[PDB]
Amino acid sequence: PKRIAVVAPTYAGGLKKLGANIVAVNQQVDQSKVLKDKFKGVTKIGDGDVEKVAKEKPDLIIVYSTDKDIAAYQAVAPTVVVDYNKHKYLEQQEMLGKIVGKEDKVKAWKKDWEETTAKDGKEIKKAIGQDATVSLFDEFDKKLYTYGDNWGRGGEVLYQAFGLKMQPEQQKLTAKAGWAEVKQEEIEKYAGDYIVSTSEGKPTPGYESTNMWKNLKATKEGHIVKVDAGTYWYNDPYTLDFMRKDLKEKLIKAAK
Ligand SMILES: [Zn+2]
Ligand SMILES: [Zn+2]
Ligand SMILES: [Zn+2]
Ligand SMILES: [Zn+2]
Ligand SMILES: [Zn+2]
Ligand SMILES: [Zn+2]
Ligand SMILES: [Zn+2]
Ligand SMILES: [Zn+2]
Ligand SMILES: [Zn+2]
Ligand SMILES: [Zn+2]
Ligand SMILES: [Zn+2]
Ligand SMILES: [Zn+2]
Ligand SMILES: [Zn+2]
Ligand SMILES: [Zn+2]
Repeated sequence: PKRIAVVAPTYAGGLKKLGANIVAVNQQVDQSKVLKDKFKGVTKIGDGDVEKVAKEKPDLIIVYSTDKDIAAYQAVAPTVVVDYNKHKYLEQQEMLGKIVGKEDKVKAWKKDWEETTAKDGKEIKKAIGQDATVSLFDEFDKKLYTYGDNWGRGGEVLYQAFGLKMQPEQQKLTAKAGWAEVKQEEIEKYAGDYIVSTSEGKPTPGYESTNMWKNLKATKEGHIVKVDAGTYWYNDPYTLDFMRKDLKEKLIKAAK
């Protein structure tokens, strides 16, 4: 029952899934309608909350490689420092399987996940077309963002699992960093056949009100797929299975 403090929110759902003794978890899991329920009764910390982490007495601390309080956590407990960029969503769960020694439980999760989504992918393409493209549009702080195949927002399900085709210019732009800000008037340039927009529940965003948005072919064909932003930030086994179910139905229904 080794006590883990998960400061980096990327790896919270993957450890919970494997049954880790998470005694502390990043506050930001509360934004996910999948993960909030999984972590009720678990202490919420934010960045800088070293004593909040310390007080729950962790045997292990998990932080990002860009976390500034690493030396502070090193004084509290053994700190596993994780470079996000180093592993993709499946390899990332393999790593968490090592942390808790459930490496064989992950190999079975991976196999079933890959089987189901590949088979899902053949089905999705049957409705929308083999080379039908999907775009990612995400607003935060009134800025517009798009992503590669491994930066949340459904990308790892859409492009890796399902094998759907990524919008040609979105792929070029995000090939470098995995993410990129989009000029609200170059939005037509990155729009694809289908659009995943993280504006579910959100008041009609600035980019969903422009006349260029109303004139996109995806909008015209009713191919806008709206999803909750906070829920779609993640790429954990809990989130993955939800997005799998959610994206499949919303895309197929969009296909008339
Ligand atoms: Zn806090
Ligand atoms: Zn202990
Ligand atoms: Zn951190
Ligand atoms: Zn790693
Ligand atoms: Zn790196
Ligand atoms: Zn592997
Ligand atoms: Zn192992
Ligand atoms: Zn089926
Ligand atoms: Zn083709
Ligand atoms: Zn906003
Ligand atoms: Zn601001
Ligand atoms: Zn890819
Ligand atoms: Zn079309
Ligand atoms: Zn939703």
